[PDB]
Amino acid sequence: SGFRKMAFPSGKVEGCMVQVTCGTTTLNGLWLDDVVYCPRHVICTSEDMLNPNYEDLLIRKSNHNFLVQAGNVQLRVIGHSMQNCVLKLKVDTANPKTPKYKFVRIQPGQTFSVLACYNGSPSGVYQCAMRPNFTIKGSFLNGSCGSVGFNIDYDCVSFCYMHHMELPTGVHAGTDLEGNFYGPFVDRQTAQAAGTDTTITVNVLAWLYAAVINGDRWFLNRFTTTLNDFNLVAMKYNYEPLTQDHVDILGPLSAQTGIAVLDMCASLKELLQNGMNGRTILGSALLEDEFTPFDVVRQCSGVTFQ
Amino acid sequence: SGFRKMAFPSGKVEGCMVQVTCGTTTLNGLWLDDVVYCPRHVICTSEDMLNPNYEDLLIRKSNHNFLVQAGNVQLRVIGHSMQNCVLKLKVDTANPKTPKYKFVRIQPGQTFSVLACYNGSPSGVYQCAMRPNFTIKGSFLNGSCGSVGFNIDYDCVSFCYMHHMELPTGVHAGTDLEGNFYGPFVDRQTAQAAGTDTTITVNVLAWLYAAVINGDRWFLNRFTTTLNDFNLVAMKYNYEPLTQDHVDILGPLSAQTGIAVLDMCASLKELLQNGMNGRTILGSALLEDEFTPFDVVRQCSGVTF
Ligand SMILES: [Cl-]
Ligand code: NA
Repeated sequence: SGFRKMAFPSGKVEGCMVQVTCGTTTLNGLWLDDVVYCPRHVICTSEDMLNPNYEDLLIRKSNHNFLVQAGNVQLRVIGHSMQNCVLKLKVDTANPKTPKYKFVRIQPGQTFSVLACYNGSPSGVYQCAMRPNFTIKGSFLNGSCGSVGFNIDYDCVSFCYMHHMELPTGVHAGTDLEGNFYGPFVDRQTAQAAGTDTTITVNVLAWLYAAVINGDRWFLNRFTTTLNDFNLVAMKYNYEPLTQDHVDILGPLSAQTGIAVLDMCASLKELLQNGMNGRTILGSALLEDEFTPFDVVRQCSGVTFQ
Repeated sequence: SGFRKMAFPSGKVEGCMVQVTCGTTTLNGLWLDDVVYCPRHVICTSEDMLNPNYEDLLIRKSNHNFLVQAGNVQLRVIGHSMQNCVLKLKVDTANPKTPKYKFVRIQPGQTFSVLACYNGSPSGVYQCAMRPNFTIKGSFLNGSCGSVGFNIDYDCVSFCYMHHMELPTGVHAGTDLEGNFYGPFVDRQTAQAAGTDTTITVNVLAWLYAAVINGDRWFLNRFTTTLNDFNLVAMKYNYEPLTQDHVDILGPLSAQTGIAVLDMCASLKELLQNGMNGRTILGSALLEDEFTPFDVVRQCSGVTF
């Protein structure tokens, strides 16, 4: 029993974190096999921030202009290249702590663990979600660039996010490990702003199913809804549309609890209309949207508390 | 910027988790130096659990009755003894991944990271607080016993919790690593229950400071109060008393933000008496009490390990 924002154990990623310095700029890199990945903006200087020409900045660098430090050991850079917004530094040593890993680009609504690091050293681990507006609501200070997000289903680390910058509203933007930004953002200090965010409806429904699994039914009702009527209502509360794909993926939780997906949709409709009337759900007075259906199955019992 | 419920990096502890099996029971153990620590109830049958004599149950076990597995390697047990509610299995090999560590007993209101494990394999990490009623609001399924809680300071892991049981309300009870329970709980199947809990006032104040640091200021006001007056309000709302030591500990946050502690207490008083009026603080509609002052300073300043 219980239900917490649960991250993956971070050790497999901790063993890959290094410090990368170019000029006066230091940030974090990810050392996998004989390659260190980091944000390409490590090669910018103060004037370069608004309209950097990264190709022109990079051609002026030699391998020895990049200082890579793994704990107390300096790694020797023997090649470099840029892929989209990431720099790849080839080093002369394969990381002996490289886990089984892959790179995955995620979709809005997906969650992942973040290992926030400074100067190549881990500070802490927490769970995030890719928001519908392609930002994440992280906790990042100056020097956290190059920190990564990941999942570890089944002993293989899937790296899905590298941190690049903070937007004016205090939320965060970054890339996949191929260097492609999530959302419309660019690694320039020109004015950029997150779009209006919305609530991840499929995740709220998953969390309501988690609440039922853990023993609470107070928010259910005798009603149902069509999918289209549900979406017409939910969008009036700035909820994302629920698709048939979302209905399908909720099937297993629906089967475990005996509550049809569209019947849970009717419960959510009523919660948006009424509030909680001084109650909580899984320790929250708000509707939580950063647990996916997969996360709920990962964390909750397979036996409903009836 | 941003403020998240953040756990310590768990790598130093992951390398210490093993699987312990005795009879039909499998749970988790902590392998440090040449000793594996786990809950003593591993030796019980369900019949024994009704009313166990652990002294007598342990004399009848041999070393080979304990099957200890570190990944895919069996560790050979060469001795066994009990310390309070923890079993100590001496093994023939010192864990080469043993970090610098200490065993510490924490106080209610203090927070720590839990590494939830099953079959000796780390599964997840989250942050908890020792509640005033000496339970923790964990997330644990069958097989999680022996999972541990810890804090880190630079390179030293301070182990403070080992998981033993779930109570009927779905909260959790366990021991320090010397086998002393937190709270009035016992490792037997008898009627047990969480007591009425209270809210950790000093932590709520810390989180209000975190909110101010992150730009959430709507709850600030021109008023102040006294410790005596505020504590009469705390008692009414089932909040823990605020002591002068708590005020002293929050001093750094008061200086940084320009809001004295008793000034923030006036804000908390108003929130208790009036609610949030539909607003939120750091994305919460409840007053969060599982961040300590240290946690706020650490996260807002970027300390590493
Ligand atoms: Cl995805
Ligand atoms: Na005030």
